[PDB]
Amino acid sequence: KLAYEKSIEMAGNYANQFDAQMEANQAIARTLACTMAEYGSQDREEAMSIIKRILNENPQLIGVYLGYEPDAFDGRDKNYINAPGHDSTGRFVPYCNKINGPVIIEPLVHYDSSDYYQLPKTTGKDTLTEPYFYEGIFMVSYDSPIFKNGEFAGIAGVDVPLEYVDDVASSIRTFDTGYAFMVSNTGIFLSHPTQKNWIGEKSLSDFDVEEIKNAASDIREGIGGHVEIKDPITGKTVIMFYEPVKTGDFSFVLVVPKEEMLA
Repeated sequence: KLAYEKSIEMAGNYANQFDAQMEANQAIARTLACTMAEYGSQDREEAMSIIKRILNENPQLIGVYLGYEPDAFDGRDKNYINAPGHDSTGRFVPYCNKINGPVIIEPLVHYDSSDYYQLPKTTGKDTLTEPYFYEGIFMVSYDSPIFKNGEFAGIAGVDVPLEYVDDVASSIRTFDTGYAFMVSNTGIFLSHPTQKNWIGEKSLSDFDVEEIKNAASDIREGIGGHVEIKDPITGKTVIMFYEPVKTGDFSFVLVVPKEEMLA
């Protein structure tokens, strides 16, 4: 059936549309990490200038940062203890951001425990966190390991607000009243056209509906597909088509009332 196939192709089309800017943001952190891996100039002020320029030239970013292991940037952490942009370790951990409006540089917090630093350190791979809120801002973080001498020295990262995802996805309309939304890898809503309190707060895995649990399981694995869900209350049936977003195995979901696709 052609209506189903068109729906599958449309869900994939949108998934790749969303993936494109994600691949760009991933490349910005990765290119910064490769560059820092070679930076023997070991100049903290200049490196702070570099991540500030990257933030200013990329309005889709809200933070750009570097985070280093002890003495791994310049062997001189002891000369920067509680300096501007630094915490009591002296580690080079500048977080150049506009989370609160103006551009400021302050030290990263929780780098010893949080996924944005710990996952690239443990996996040695470019990482995309699940979405989260930070000081009021819904976002994900792309982080790439800096390898110097063959060894993990730190990370380069960018933080990406996700309000735009709701702005774009919650405007899609298909057939008569079909709609769309995006989810993260663990099935957390990045958008919803009417339930704004679910954004960043509820997962597909939270629904007591066998089919939705199954879609969520496919999404976690980066698998595309569709499920049919009959509502015992309205009798009405919808098909949820979900297609993977290559970067992070997020997923784009189109929800189509079945009668409308048969109409």
